[PDB]
Amino acid sequence: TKSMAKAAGVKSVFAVGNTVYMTSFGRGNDAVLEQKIVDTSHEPLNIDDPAYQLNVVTMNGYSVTGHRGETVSAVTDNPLRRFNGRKKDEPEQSVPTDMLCLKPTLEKKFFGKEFDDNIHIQLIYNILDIEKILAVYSTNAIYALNNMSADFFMKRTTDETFDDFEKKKESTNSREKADFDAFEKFIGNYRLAYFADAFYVNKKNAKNVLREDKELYSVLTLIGKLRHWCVHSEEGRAEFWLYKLDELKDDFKNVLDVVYNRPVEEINNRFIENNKVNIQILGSVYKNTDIAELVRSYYEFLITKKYKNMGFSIKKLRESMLEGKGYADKEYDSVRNKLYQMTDFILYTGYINEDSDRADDLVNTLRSSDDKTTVYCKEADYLWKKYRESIREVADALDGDNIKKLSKSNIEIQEDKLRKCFISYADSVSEFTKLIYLLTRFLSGKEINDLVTTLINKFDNIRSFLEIMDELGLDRTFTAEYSFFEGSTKYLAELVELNSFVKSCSFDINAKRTMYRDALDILGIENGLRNFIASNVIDSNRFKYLVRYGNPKKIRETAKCKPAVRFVLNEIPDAQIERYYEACCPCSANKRREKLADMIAEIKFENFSSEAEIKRKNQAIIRLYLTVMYIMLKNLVNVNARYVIAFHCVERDTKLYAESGLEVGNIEKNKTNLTMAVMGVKLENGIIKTEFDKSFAENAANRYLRNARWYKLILDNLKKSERAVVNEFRNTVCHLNAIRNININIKEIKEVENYFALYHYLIQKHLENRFADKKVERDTGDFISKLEEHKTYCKDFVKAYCTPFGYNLVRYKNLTIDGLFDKNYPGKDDS
RNA sequence: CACCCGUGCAAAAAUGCAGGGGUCUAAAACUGAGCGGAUAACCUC
RNA sequence: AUAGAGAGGUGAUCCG
Ligand SMILES: [Mg+2]
Repeated sequence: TKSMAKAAGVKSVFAVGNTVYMTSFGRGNDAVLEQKIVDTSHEPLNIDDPAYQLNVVTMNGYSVTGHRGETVSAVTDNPLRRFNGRKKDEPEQSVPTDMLCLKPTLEKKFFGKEFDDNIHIQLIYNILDIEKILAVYSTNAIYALNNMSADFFMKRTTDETFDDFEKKKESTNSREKADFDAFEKFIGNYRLAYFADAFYVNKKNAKNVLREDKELYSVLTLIGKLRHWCVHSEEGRAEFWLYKLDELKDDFKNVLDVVYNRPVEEINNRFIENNKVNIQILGSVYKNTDIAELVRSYYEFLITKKYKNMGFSIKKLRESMLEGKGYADKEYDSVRNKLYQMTDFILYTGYINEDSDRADDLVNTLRSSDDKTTVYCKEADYLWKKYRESIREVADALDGDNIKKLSKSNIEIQEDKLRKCFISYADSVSEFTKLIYLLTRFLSGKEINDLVTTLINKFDNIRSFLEIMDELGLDRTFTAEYSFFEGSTKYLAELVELNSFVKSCSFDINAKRTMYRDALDILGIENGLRNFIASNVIDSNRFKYLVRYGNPKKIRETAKCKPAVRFVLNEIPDAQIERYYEACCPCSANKRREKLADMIAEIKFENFSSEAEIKRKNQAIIRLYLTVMYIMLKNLVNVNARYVIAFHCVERDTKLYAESGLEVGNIEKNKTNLTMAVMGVKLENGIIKTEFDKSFAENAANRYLRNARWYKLILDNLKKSERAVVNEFRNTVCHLNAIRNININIKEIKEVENYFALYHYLIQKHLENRFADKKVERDTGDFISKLEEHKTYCKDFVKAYCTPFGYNLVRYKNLTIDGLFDKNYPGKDDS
């Protein structure tokens, strides 16, 4: 269940020295200081509108009741008593540390000094989360540019201007000429038609053509170094690269500007023309406000998407206040779409113009409160009794073409302003945001939303912590290398602006004559009907993902692996399966899937042979085959993203512990060194000769491995691991070779229980293929033998090569025990 | 059906009841996840 | 000269 303390409004419980501070929820993510406690003595800080009050205060707990929404009573634990409770021989009361014991080093890196409080560590961890998510969504981008090859993108740095790169053409060193020849080969690929916004430009003659060679190199280099910086841990001045993007060479800035300006120029030029009808009608019904200001407000409402960020579902509000009314009838379907939207502005302006005060009641009652529906019903009730006359007037203002059309050929505009208050061009947006947009040209669909939303959340959290620290009187002055975060408010605004217009995709150019072959190969076809299948397969949203992150001919072969297809169809609900079968073949639920899996695997041209039903049949078959293939590839890529997180964390924590004084060894040649440094064990003659003892458990470097049980399990697993196996596992995960060779690695599978099993079977088979020609250790040989015998992923083998993540117990258990892996498909623990 | 911590009852190294964790994990809370199911709309093939 | 289908924007709709 949700935390009762958060229901009462206790946002956070900070600790500063011998004092503990409690905060409440303000507007949005802002925080308001409420109470301060000094050893059972308390003095409230917010008096104008308290969110909660303390009833009984003891050294080991604080009791609250809350005043807003449901009066829910709750108890909060004193942060100063953490790790200092009963059975600990009554230790002193002190400020807590993070589980990795990296709080002193992390604070000394981002700030100049150690701090006696726990506010700064949360800001540092949010920055770490930003880097973590950038690693995931950057390693996927380079994979897209690697896939089209059917190396260069590694070790590509931003201190090499294209004026220098061209000199490499006649260079006598073969290792450099091969690097240049890789670039020459890359730009001639027809698959560069995909990711159009990053490599193609529009010009009059008008048609789309490739950019110049200079601009293409800048895009590849910028994305290339983003991966290298966000996966490796650079040494020297290069480690602050993302936070010092103002120092880039002129070529990289110009390409970023040109890429960023295209959508902002498209949208901002059509605003008046595309929305003229709505503006005039809204100004007719809202004539009390000046037209010049009023049209500016509508820019905030729709173009900037401000009306959806208010903290509650305005969609639900409108749905609940338009209950059972005649103007919403289907007989006005030609108006209903606009009637809702013009009602939405009437809704949005209310909580800003006049009734801004009482939006707090709605945003707080919902939080303190499933039974949350009646809150919407009550709130929607007042909405009608006030806005009935207003929205009914709009309901007839839109009536008839006499206004829905006369609003266009009137051709009257204010036209007086100099195009101000719009979305900013490239000259005003910071370089950090412009690099995010370039990264999003290569991701697809939900990934864009995930990345942008996560970035917005983390930056907002950083801003809230900074404001709290300003209120408390603490020092926040970042080090000179990290001045990037001082203006976090500015970077938040640009990302919120970006989320409004980012297209979540990049539409391909009008050169689909080349995509004909790929679209035919994805079905294994290779007259007249062929062009129809090509036209339908292309422009299907699920085909865009398949041809970017996969190879068309390889995808068809994996459709022949029956268990992989059968598992995907089981995830589709029973109602949907019935719909497909009704269209695909004009019975038992289980048997319906079996017949469907037979047809999707053996799809041929002959299967595609009045005419209306046959046209509809082929549309269903294409939609089904692409849907199944999209689901399997998406899940495998997302699972592989979980391990790039783990390896990024390993390579970051290695350097973090290096500064703390713990000897770690060279992480490159053996990736299990970090977990050996934490447990205080050292390799000797290639094996761990130190047996288990309770003394080593107590002297562990971090709190995770002070668990007596889990030290033994990890130590037992390290003995079974091998250096080469872990290195090849690292190489496979970061370059996504497990998905690149889905053609071979999935051939002999027997049963797929979840996407965890399917993913780890692909990696283990790849490891078998890689080491079949070389000597292996006895444990690896036993694991390979078990894999061959059972034809399913060996559970013990997973615990072997996932050992470099052992220093973080939670991450180790999540990435080695099935069921604890995915939060959407929970399962029982197996340890 | 993950990890850590506090508290109370039972126990010699541990069990249970009840809580907290933006400082545990992709993981604090407020717009139930939408990843499936298509309609009139301006414009495109 | 005329007739296809997916796109920024909203109803539909099932899921725990
Ligand atoms: Mg966190």
